Amino acid sequence: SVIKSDMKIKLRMEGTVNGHKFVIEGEGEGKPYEGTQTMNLKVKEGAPLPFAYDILTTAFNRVFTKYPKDIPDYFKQSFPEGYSWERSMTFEDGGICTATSDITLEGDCFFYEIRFDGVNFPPNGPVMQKKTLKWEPSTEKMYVRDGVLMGDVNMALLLEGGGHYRCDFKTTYKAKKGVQLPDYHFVDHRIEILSHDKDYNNVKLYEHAVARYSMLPRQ
Amino acid sequence: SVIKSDMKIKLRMEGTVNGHKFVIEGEGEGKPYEGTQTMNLKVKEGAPLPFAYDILTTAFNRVFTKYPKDIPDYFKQSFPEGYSWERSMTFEDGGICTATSDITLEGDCFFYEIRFDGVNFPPNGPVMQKKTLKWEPSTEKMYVRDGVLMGDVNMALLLEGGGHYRCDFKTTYKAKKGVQLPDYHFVDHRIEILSHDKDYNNVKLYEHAVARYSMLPRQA
Amino acid sequence: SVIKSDMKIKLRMEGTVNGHKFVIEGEGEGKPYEGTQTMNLKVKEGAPLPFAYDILTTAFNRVFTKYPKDIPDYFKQSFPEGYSWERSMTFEDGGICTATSDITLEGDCFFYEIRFDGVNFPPNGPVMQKKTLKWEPSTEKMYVRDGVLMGDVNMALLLEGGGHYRCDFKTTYKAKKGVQLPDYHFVDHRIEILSHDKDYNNVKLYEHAVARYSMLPRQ
Amino acid sequence: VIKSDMKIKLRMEGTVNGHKFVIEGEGEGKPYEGTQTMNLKVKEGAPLPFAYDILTTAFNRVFTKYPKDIPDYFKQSFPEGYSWERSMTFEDGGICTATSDITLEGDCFFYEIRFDGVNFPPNGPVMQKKTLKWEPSTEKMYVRDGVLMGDVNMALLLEGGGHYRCDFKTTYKAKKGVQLPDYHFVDHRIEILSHDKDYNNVKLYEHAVARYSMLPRQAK
Repeated sequence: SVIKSDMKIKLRMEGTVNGHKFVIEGEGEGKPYEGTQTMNLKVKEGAPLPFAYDILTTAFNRVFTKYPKDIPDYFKQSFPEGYSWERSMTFEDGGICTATSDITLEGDCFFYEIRFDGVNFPPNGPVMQKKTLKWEPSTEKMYVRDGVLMGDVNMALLLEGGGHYRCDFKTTYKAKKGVQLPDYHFVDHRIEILSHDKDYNNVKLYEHAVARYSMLPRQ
Repeated sequence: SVIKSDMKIKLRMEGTVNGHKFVIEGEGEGKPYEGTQTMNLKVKEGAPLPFAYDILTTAFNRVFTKYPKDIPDYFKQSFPEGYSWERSMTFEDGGICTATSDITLEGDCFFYEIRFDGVNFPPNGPVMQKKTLKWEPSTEKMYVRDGVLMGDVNMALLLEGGGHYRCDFKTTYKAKKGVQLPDYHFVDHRIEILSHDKDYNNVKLYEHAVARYSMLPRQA
Repeated sequence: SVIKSDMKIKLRMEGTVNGHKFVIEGEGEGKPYEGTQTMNLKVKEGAPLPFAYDILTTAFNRVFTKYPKDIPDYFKQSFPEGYSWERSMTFEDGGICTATSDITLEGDCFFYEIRFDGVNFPPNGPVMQKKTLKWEPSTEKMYVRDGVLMGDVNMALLLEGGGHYRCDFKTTYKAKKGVQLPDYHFVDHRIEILSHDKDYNNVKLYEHAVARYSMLPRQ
Repeated sequence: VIKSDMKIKLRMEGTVNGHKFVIEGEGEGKPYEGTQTMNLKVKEGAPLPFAYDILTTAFNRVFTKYPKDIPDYFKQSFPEGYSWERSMTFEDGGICTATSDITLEGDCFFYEIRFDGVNFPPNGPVMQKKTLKWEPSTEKMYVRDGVLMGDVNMALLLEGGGHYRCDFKTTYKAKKGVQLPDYHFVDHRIEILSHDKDYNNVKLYEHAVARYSMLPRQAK
């Protein structure tokens, strides 16, 4: 397989949030079969970012998901040709983001080319006022729709003070070659900022993801 | 506790779907601490129902959820006084349902007083054409909001001929007395029609639900 | 026709908002061809209502719409058999209402059988805190879908101390007999409470509605 | 600085279902009559694989006839100008975001536009180019958090008949203090006047007029 136990990552994101332009570059590595990955991210343009960094972090690759043998792995099967994804993020206060990513593989290194755009965030809301602490862990529901893979996930940002701020993700994952399609299943996630400097010009980011069916038996 | 290991259930649902009125009564039982329950449901008015029975089934009580000791159990704590819930169901093709339930307890038996209303289902869609097979198992996200408990769940009906039909649930669960509130957590579900007669006048329904935190370890 | 220049109205609404049960009865009259109507409403059960009365008022009949001769009038054509409607009301803070009505005619009097249910209104929001002043006038977009008539309208409640609270309506209108279907068009509305008592146990309600095409010429 | 006749240039860069493109435009209009025309040319990404109509409302509320009794947020904002941000939520799950920065030099506006569309179904009307036009519309304008919001229920007329719905939410952001209007309406009619194969060249027109409801107030 072209997907090895250890792989490197490189990425570039260009984007806008409430009209503010930025560029972030990243480098990292992970373990595709263990479903883990870590990245170091640097703001190259647009510093200091005027919005909560957490809204970007899920845009920074389901290759890094532990898949059981009894669920076809849409993402690992897509290589060497790779895949792209498209996502909407609908926040409960009217903010909306779109993001797209093209994921290629060269040697032992994945390359992500990412575009991110966020509009209509209230100026005194938790995103523009940087009141978020983290995303909660989540469970994404994966299902085939019109020959490609969809994932929907109810996400929540934990806020300063302990409340939550909700966002609904819908992502379409699109292999560049025919791959064996999976039945309805779940991907559990936990994404975490491990460290950052004052204005998030430098961030270390981690994610762990594991695919499964329901653990509750039938009938 | 007032919540025993084995409990009975009765219910009455009155509702409408695309203007069609119906009444369903139920009797069943469950195991609150195992998170399991079974119900037998009878259509009393509105037969034969002209829509997919599956849309009703999640309206037919989070008391029946296995809660680990390290997550406060909002539902069991609420008794004897009990609790109510309110729910919206937003389907991907424009259909919307509202449902409400008042859950009371007398001796070993719960009563659910349920109202269900669905509007704007496309006439050739899978609900009005009875093309649903089941709900998939799910994971509901539970969190406190304005002093009460909210659950959001991405639901999916498996369709005849394959494919899924999506619905987003938002539920507010409202205890009738002060209880210890939980942190953010998950409830995994699997709801199943075990058996039915041809027009779904008689249905046997089962649900299993278990609460948890994420099993993925924290690295930060 | 059976629809005269002056008609009477009687109604009963049964409903729940945030679990609170109520019944309201109404009697009024209107001028179908002018598109105007007035009703007196009385809370019979559930007084004093603990939520903004404004959320109910649009559930208290498009027969009362002035239709120009060059737009088929879906509603007037449906009588004497009549029509039913179904509506969702999606508020910007998560509140959702469903409403249904069956509209019949006996002699000179319409009868409306209404069901109304509202869920998930935030306890400190403008509906549960009774901070609404009125609905703004509106323009509903009418179009055929699956052989019946659909209406979508962006609605807004003007609030105390300023600002607006948004709600999106989707209504399906279903004639009990076949009628000539209209092309895409608009219904302009203005709904107003003319008077009320302290707790809104008694309310006098008015609406004016007029159908049109766009007034802007093609090129 | 806003004259009876003004010119326009623009550049849009964007993506729809992952497909990148660039379009440039030049046109002119009459700010006080609320009319404008532009000629648009695809510079990158030809042939566009999606319905051109989804782009056309991104290609300036300066071109709106405002009556004297409604403050004109857009014309007041110059010379400094304004930006806007928009979401377009289609009924089949497609979502677009768009942003534009509008500047003025001499007699000529420049629009710098970004447009991104995601999650359009592959056999839907957008990816299958099944749209004929947008219907005329009425946008609801209201102040929110010191800037002007507009919400509009939009509909694409389809080949064969029927409509495909999209809801727009736009935030209009002046770069200086301006007199804020009360709640009001902007009526629109946007039309492609001509185009060549694959819409490499398009002539686009819009007419827009602001108003209050002319249904008279009855309440004291």
